[PDB]
Amino acid sequence: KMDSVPGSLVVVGGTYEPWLSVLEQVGWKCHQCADLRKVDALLEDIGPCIGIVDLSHDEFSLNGIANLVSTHKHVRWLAFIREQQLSSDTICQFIVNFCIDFFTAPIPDAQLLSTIGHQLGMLKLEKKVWPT
Repeated sequence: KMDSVPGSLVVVGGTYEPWLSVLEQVGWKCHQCADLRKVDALLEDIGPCIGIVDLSHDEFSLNGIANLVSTHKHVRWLAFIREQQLSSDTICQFIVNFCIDFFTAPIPDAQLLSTIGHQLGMLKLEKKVWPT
């Protein structure tokens, strides 16, 4: 027993990231923004979802992100990063403390879909208890 129909994902992340299209092609509703006040609101009505935080451009104050990710403990957060940032202790600490997985830029479709897809089970238990 497992889940495979794609759901919704919020991408706290500026710049078009190519991987986004591979999810939209397979059925994901891909909410996206670079402004955080809107994602906090959107995430309040969306409820539980997959969240991908783009840290791969010195584009967001990783202060502003982790405040968001902190506020929404029941989103399944994945980190997107450049391979180079695996060398950064600060980045590895954020991922390990606030995300459940990560992936880097050139990645095959099947790996990417499997990494998101593997959160669909959890995403259902999050929803069972969301009326908290």
